[PDB]
Amino acid sequence: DNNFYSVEIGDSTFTVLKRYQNLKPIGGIVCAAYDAILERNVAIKKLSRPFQNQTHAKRAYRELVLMKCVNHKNIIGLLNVFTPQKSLEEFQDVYIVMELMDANLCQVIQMELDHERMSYLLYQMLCGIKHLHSAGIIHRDLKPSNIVVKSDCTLKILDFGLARVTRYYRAPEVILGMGYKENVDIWSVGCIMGEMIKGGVLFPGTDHIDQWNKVIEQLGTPCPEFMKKLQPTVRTYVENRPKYAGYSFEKLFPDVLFPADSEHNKLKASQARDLLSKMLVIDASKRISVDEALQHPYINVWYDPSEAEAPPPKIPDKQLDEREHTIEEWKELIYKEVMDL
Ligand SMILES: Cc1cc(NC(=O)c2cccc(NC(=O)CCCN(C)C)c2)ccc1Nc1nccc(-c2cccnc2)n1
Repeated sequence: DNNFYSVEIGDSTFTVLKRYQNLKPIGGIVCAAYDAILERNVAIKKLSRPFQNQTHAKRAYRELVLMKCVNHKNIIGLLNVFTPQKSLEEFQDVYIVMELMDANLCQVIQMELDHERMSYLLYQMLCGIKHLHSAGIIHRDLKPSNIVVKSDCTLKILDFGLARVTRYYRAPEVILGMGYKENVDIWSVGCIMGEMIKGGVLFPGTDHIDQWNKVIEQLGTPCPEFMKKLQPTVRTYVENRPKYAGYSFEKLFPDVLFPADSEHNKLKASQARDLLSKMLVIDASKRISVDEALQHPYINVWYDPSEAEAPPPKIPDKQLDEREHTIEEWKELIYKEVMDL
């Protein structure tokens, strides 16, 4: 109706409330817009027919519910949700309006970051992860493309991760289809931290096979104890791989990558390499926890003991049960969530 207008963005038609002006593409398809009612710049993400299949529906429903009930400084905040369509029968598209950030982490990694900026970004990432974990959300797919930053280096996680290709940041547990726990997300933090330091992707696998080879080449063949945690067919392949010693963390992250002009910087190089050695651990049973990572002397300098801890998200009733639905049930669930019914 007259409340909405249409603008062409890439291959997509954006039909948005008239409050949202001067849509520009960034990086669903996502636009920056000026919200004339808030008088602030916003991001608008279009979900096209999210109910059309159960996989898209589950992810879209979960994203709507979680972005609404989650309220944390390091998780992207919901401003608005709308559909241009007037009824359940005509319902097609969902628009999620969120806080506009300046860049994704991929852009920030290409800058010549010091210990101050790196440790501050990693502290915020770990804070965001700790909050998701407290809500029973284990992400499993954290990467530079789903973390955003403002020019003052404030950081926010964009989405809530996997149900239940760029695979550079996926933990061995994810790569090899293993059991996982909360510290699956520590691997991603380690990959990003290492990349910030080295200026290149740590494990740049071209496919699933190459991804595993890049990890074991750098870090070494994992212990026999780890091999017993694999599915039989996966265990055979992994054990059949050539043996690798890997490299010491001093050889993975040499001193020349860090400033060495003071005791402070010499200490920060040591602390950075120590935390890396504890996060980039193939065997999750020997890998640092998020709590331990936050308490690490590289990271804990950013902890303010006066800051009120955000309580766990109150996910209404159990509308995030892990139950499957028909396409028609998903459509009505998503529509109700958009309309507030
Ligand atoms: C304004 C803005 C700009 C961008 N810029 C880019 O995407 C960009 C620009 C240049 C180069 C690149 N390179 C790469 O990534 C390549 C990295 C390769 N390595 C992994 C090896 C990315 C990102 C987000 C925002 N702001 C914003 N705010 C709120 C929500 C959302 C949003 C976004 C996406 C989804 N949902 C919400 N975005």
